[PDB]
Amino acid sequence: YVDVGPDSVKSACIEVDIQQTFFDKTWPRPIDVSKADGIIYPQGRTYSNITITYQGLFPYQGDHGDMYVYSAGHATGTTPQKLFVANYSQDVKQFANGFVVRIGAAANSTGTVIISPSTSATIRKIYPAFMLGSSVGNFSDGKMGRFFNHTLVLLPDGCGTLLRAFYCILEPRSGNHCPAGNSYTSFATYHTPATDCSDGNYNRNASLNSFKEYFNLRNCTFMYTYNITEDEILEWFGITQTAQGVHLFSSRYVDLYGGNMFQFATLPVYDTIKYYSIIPHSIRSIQSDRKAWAAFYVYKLQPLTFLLDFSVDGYIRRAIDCGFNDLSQLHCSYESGLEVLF
Ligand SMILES: Nc1nc(=O)c2nc(CNc3ccc(C(=O)N[C@@H](CCC(=O)O)C(=O)O)cc3)cnc2[nH]1
Ligand SMILES: *[C@@H]1O[C@H](CO)[C@@H](O)[C@H](O)[C@H]1NC(C)=O
Ligand SMILES: *[C@@H]1O[C@H](CO)[C@@H](O)[C@H](O)[C@H]1NC(C)=O
Ligand SMILES: *[C@@H]1O[C@H](CO)[C@@H](O)[C@H](O)[C@H]1NC(C)=O
Ligand SMILES: *[C@@H]1O[C@H](CO)[C@@H](O)[C@H](O)[C@H]1NC(C)=O
Ligand SMILES: *[C@@H]1O[C@H](CO)[C@@H](O)[C@H](O)[C@H]1NC(C)=O
Ligand SMILES: *[C@@H]1O[C@H](CO)[C@@H](O)[C@H](O)[C@H]1NC(C)=O
Ligand SMILES: *[C@@H]1O[C@H](CO)[C@@H](O)[C@H](O)[C@H]1NC(C)=O
Ligand SMILES: *[C@@H]1O[C@H](CO)[C@@H](O)[C@H](O)[C@H]1NC(C)=O
Repeated sequence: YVDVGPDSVKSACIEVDIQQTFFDKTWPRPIDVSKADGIIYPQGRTYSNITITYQGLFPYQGDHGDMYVYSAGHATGTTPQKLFVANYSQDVKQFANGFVVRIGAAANSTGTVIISPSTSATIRKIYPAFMLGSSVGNFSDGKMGRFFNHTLVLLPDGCGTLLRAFYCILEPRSGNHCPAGNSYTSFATYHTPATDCSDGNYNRNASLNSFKEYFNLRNCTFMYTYNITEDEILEWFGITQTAQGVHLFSSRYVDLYGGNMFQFATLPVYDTIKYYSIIPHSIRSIQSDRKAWAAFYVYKLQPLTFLLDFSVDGYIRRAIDCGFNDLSQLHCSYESGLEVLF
């Protein structure tokens, strides 16, 4: 097992204010595969200057997915207070074939800082966090969302300049507001920009430290880190699992400006992932310097046959969900003539 640093010495957990109605929004970003939304590139091949049909894992055309948003926490002036989160931890979902994620799509536009609904700001990309595992249950106080045995956690850190991936047993700590203590509402992560995101030295452990206040990590088989540099370019992230382990996908390395998803990591996770949840994050900003953080959208993958159109340089710029309707199915027919198919 790997060392992930000592246990948190913090006596209690930061209090967490759950107010789902403040996170109920109508911000639709449905899958449009004609724009190659949510496309994992064929994993074992490359294609170029050609139109094919291909059996892969894809989201449904038009699927709205599940929207998630992170918010600045409570504050009075320069003093951050309670965290402010949605009810995501108690909403455990089926992993099935995995999923893909639209990240940062609203960045640069104007949005709300959520905690103060009428306060507006320029929207900034924020990365999502996930808890995934084999079996789930309830915390001591009866709340849902506890992952048992070894659990995969994907957690951004360093103010969005790294993604952490680790596989540990999560032992809920017993302090005040912790998942095995009094007055528990939800776990969450946080960072504090005034001390964690100073220009010179970002705190690359701030989010992990916050997580370790809610859970003690035990018998970690791995702790991986992947560097990210700062920009506001939207991205796609995907995850699947085969016998080879858990596969992480991103557009950042290979198709930063186009969105196609390519594998960048394979995690030694061989117990079947059956469940996942979204880990709420709350930013401990001062009241006067709150930001608007772009919602991300999660879409489940399904075994589907897609038409895939590859540009000359080899990237997918157009797709069709063959099974979406009869007209779409004709595009994927080698006899119809609506497309020139290989
Ligand atoms: N903090 C924060 N995060 C955000 O992501 C955010 N996003 C918005 C804006 N979100 C959206 C998203 C989609 C549409 C939109 O134009 N949707 C179409 C329908 C698209 C379809 O269903 O095909 C529409 O006409 O409403 C508008 C605003 C505003 N404040 C925010 N604030
Ligand atoms: C910070 O994170 C790294 C990478 O996971 C870990 O090795 C280290 O022990 C952590 N430091 C502390 C003080 O927890
Ligand atoms: C790509 O295919 C088109 C359509 O057949 C053709 O006109 C074009 O010359 C091809 N480009 C290259 C670089 O092969
Ligand atoms: C979270 O969602 C569950 C399921 O709908 C519900 O029973 C629970 O009361 C919710 N908690 C909060 C704080 O909204
Ligand atoms: C966990 O809590 C939910 C909500 O009350 C309940 O329906 C479910 O039966 C509980 N599971 C166990 C194993 O007690
Ligand atoms: C987690 O694993 C241990 C040992 O492998 C087992 O005793 C325990 O029952 C497991 N968790 C649950 C909720 O069963
Ligand atoms: C961690 O592993 C050791 C040896 O495999 C085992 O004795 C111990 O019980 C494990 N810890 C937990 C919390 O299961
Ligand atoms: C990742 O970032 C850290 C901190 O800036 C740096 O020390 C390390 O060399 C970087 N790794 C890569 C592969 O760029
Ligand atoms: C936001 O603006 C930057 C700089 O102009 C650009 O690189 C990025 O693609 C934009 N992001 C979105 C989601 O429009």
